[PDB]
Amino acid sequence: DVSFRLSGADPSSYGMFIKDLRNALPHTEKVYNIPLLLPSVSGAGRYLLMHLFNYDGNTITVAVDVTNVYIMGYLALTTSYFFNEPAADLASQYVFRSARRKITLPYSGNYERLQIAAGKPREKIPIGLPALDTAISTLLHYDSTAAAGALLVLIQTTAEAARFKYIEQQIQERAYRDEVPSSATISLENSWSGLSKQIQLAQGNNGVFRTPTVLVDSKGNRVQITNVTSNVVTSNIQLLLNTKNI
Ligand SMILES: *[C@@H]1O[C@H](CO)[C@@H](O)[C@H](O)[C@H]1NC(C)=O
Repeated sequence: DVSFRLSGADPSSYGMFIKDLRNALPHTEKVYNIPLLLPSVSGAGRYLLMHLFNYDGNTITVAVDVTNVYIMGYLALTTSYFFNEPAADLASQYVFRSARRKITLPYSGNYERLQIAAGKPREKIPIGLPALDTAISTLLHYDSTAAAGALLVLIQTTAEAARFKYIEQQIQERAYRDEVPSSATISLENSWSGLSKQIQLAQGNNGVFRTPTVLVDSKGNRVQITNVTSNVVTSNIQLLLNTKNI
């Protein structure tokens, strides 16, 4: 398990949490020196538990699939909550069995569906450590509409920060003031699977991508990533989705 406490949190302690998150995901290979996540994992070892504590010391426990860093569900007090998707129903066979009831949320976990449920795109939702503290608090008491927005915050501040150093830095910039994500942030999120694929295809292609990846950069301009000499590859992405899962 890994843990993060918002009480007394600062950029450093958040850094230590994102480091622990990355370190808790198993891999046997690196590709261009980036951890390659496993194709699969059977049983309860598929899932990592993150204990998150809000400023007042109340906690939720979040279950994460270690093969793709997807949030499956969470436990808050004696109630479990899982996305409405087959992967989360499967996870419910292994985690939080001890819950007194199990609620299935009325959406799946994908960005599109969560934004519909929340009533807004994540271009308009501020993130940062204060937003994370709010999200933990929202998730303590069921309200599905409010939960959608909180899960957009939670996903971005945990999983997406684990995947990209740039996003981790963005959250560290927002330790004491929330701000909506940069377009660069949105772009990376949206490209994780594509990048993960093209970095893997690059291995027998002289480090050259088969298909370019289009990103928005830190200045707002759209750019093409064509090979592993790009900073995105050398100095940003921290985890690769296995092509077996793409
Ligand atoms: C590889 O990527 C860099 C940008 O990081 C670019 O300058 C270079 O032209 C690219 N080369 C090929 C062969 O795709």
